[PDB]
Order: sequence, then C-alpha cells, then structure tokens
Amino acid sequence: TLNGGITDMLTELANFEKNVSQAIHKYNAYRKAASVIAKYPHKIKSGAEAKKLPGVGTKIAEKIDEFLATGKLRKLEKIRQDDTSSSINFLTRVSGIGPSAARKFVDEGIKTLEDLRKNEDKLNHHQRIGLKYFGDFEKRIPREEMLQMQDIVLNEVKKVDSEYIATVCGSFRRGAESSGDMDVLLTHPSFTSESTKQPKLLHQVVEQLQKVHFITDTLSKGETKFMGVCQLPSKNDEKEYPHRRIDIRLIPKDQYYCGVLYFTGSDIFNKNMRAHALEKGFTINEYTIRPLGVTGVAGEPLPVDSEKDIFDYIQWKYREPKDRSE
DNA sequence: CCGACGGCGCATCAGC
DNA sequence: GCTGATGCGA
DNA sequence: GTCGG
Ligand SMILES: Nc1ccn([C@H]2C[C@H](O)[C@@H](COP(=O)(O)C(F)(F)P(=O)(O)OP(=O)(O)O)O2)c(=O)n1
Ligand SMILES: [Cl-]
Ligand SMILES: [Cl-]
Ligand SMILES: [Cl-]
Ligand SMILES: [Cl-]
Ligand SMILES: [Mg+2]
Ligand SMILES: [Mg+2]
Ligand code: NA
Ligand code: NA
Repeated sequence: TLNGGITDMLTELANFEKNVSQAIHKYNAYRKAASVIAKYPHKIKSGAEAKKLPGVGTKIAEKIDEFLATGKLRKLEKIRQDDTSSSINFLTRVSGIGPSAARKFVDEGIKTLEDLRKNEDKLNHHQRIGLKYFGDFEKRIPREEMLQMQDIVLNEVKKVDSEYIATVCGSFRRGAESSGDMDVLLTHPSFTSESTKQPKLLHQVVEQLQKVHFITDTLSKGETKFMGVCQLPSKNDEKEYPHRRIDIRLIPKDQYYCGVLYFTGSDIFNKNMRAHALEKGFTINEYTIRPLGVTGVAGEPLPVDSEKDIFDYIQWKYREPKDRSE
C-alpha cells in the first residue's frame, strides 16, 4: 500500500495488454515493474527515482510522473471509456474465458454478464462453471477458512491411503492472510519419476473429496492436475460459504522439492527465479533443475534434497516462502 | 539495435 | 484414432 | 516494455 496508486496503475495496464492487446510480454513487463515497485521500501517521488529499479524503463517512468502529478493516467482514462476494451476486460474475468474467446464473444454482441447467462449454450464446460460461480470466485478466502479446508483435504486424503502426503501451497504457504483459491500438492510413494506403480492416484482422492461433497464441480482433470470447485460445509441455519476454486497437483514423490517450489510461487517469483536460472545456465520446472550445455539443450536432472539446493545451484540466498510473494 | 522474456497440464481444434 | 498447435490456466 | 550483450 506504500505505492499502491502506481502498482494498481501498472497492474491495470498489464491486464489491458494481456486481455485486449494480447501482448503477453508487455503484460509480464508491467507486472514485473509493478512487483519491483511494490516491494520498494520508499514512497516513490518521481519516475526517475523509479527508473532506478530493474524492470522500470523510460516508458513506465513517464507514466509514473504523469500519475504522480495529476493522479491518474490518460492512457487508462481512455481504455476505461472504450466500450469494446472494457467489455473484453470484463469477460476475461470469467474463468475459462481468455483474451481470444472474450474478443470473439464481444464481436458476437455478447458483452455482459446478462448476455453470457442467456447464451450459456455458447460456452464450453469450464466457462459454464466459471459463469455459474462468477461472484464467489471474485471473493477472497480468509486464512481461517483455508485452515478448515486444509483439515478436510488432509484428513480425507489420509483416509484414502495413509501414504499420501498433501501439502497446501500457493499464497497460503507464503503466509497470506487471505487466498484467491486453494492449491494442493499431492504425493504418494507409488508414483515417482521412476514409475507409476498405481494408477488413478489423483482420481481416488478427487473421488473421495466428491463423495464427502467437498469438491462440487470439475473444470479439468488429468492424471497429475485437477482443476475444480469446492465448498466448506456450513452449520444449520448458517448461510452457505461461497464456492471456491481448488487446484490439485500430483507430483512424483522423488521430485517434491522442485514441485513445492513451483507451487508455492508466487508466479512472478517463479518467472524471476527461472529467468535467473537461465542466466546461470540452468532450466527449472516443477520436476527438476537441469544444466544447460554449450549447445543450449537441457542436460540431466541435478540431485536435489531441499528447496535450498535449488537456490544454491543458481547462486541465490535461500528465501523463505513468506518472502517469495512478488 | 535486437532477441530474449518461465515452464508446463488439460481441453479443444485441425489435419491427417 | 494419432500428433501438433492453440487457448487458458497453474 | 525492458533488458543485456
Ligand atoms: N502463471 C503461473 C501461475 C501460477 N504458478 C504457480 C505459482 C503459484 O503460487 C501457484 C498457485 O497458482 P495460483 O494461480 O493459485 C496463484 F498464483 F494465484 P497463488 O500464488 O496461489 O495466489 P492466489 O492465492 O491468489 O491463488 O502456481 C506459476 O508458476 N505460474
Ligand atoms: Cl508482447
Ligand atoms: Cl488512472
Ligand atoms: Cl526435487
Ligand atoms: Cl523434467
Ligand atoms: Mg492459488
Ligand atoms: Mg490455484
Ligand atoms: Na531501470
Ligand atoms: Na478468464
């Protein structure tokens, strides 16, 4: 909140470039600048001072000076008035509707929540669910509720097979007071980078959670990733809790550390760390950290026994989860 | 100046 | 049916 | 839009 005005402006500019301009790199550039400014420990006084931060160039510097002076950004004033842009922006807020589909719908005259509801037939499954719980998905999740959800998931997973280990990551693991959703990393000894000694490992868990009515809907479901909806049980006379998005990722047990690092985030932190890895001659994904030969092709997986091991390979001091919220 | 910018899972599609 | 490309998402 | 070579 120290430089809230400027970061909000940058984030809005970022969303515009992504949803309307479909210029993903401009999107990341803005988000990075927004992130770097967000942790700057001083109340920014000028674009010049801001340009000293990495990721902030001449363009954002000018925009910051404009914002600091007037208290707004004309470029944004306009974007906010353009009915097409605003419509595209809105629709992309429905889970399942990206920049392409949004532009396509608007070109069909479908540009509001009301239009989407009467044209439900024109939506694929994911979009149908995103629209159904549109309101709820906008709501944040108090950490207290996250704790209750964790308890339900861990206990139900334990019931399926005591050998399962379920770890809630995402912003929760980073210590956030509230989260946009629940992200669950799941492991089981019967599934490693060496073999899949038992099939349906993820299925069984998803099934158990549906059986006790915690999981209510499914957006997508594969062998290692589940994307759906859940809801905490409410007491008698108590109004129901909002429905929530839940992601579950089954990762090879022998690759837990690269897995938990990836799933802990943040997303911008992962980008920056993976970008730093490249500059150091390494490539990192949710399974391994591999070296890059002179040729450029990824080499063999390096031995990892802790999140810190990954940080060492790239010559970075270890950072606790609470300090990776970029 | 200009090429890189993180990496991948699932759903859906076109082309065979 | 397969692969590969795309959209959308983590 | 920003960066580094
Ligand atoms: N583009 C991305 C997106 C995600 N992630 C990893 C790193 C992320 O931490 C993790 C979770 O994705 P999430 O989509 O639940 C998230 F990011 F919003 P979270 O941090 O959990 O914040 P919230 O509370 O609001 O959910 O996936 C990533 O690596 N790249
Ligand atoms: Cl771009
Ligand atoms: Cl503004
Ligand atoms: Cl690992
Ligand atoms: Cl790999
Ligand atoms: Mg999350
Ligand atoms: Mg998530
Ligand atoms: Na800079
Ligand atoms: Na969307």
